[PDB]
Amino acid sequence: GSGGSMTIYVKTQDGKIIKLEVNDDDTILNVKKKIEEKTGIPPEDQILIYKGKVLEDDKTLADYNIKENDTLYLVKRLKSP
Repeated sequence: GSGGSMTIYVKTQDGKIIKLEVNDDDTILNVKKKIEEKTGIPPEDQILIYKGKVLEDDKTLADYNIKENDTLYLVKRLKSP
């Protein structure tokens, strides 16, 4: 759809699941900006983890072999209230 040709999911620490539309060539920073649009969390305050690996901002989803319907874990950098 309008956000991307592939769907992935983002799991937060409260158990919520966010659906994200992305493309294989999206950088991790671009993914964090999409998450910011859906959450208000600034990109610099997001850590994304896939299968235990912290994802780097300047690499792409394709670099991590992240594919349709995969789940990323979002952890906020700063403890939230």
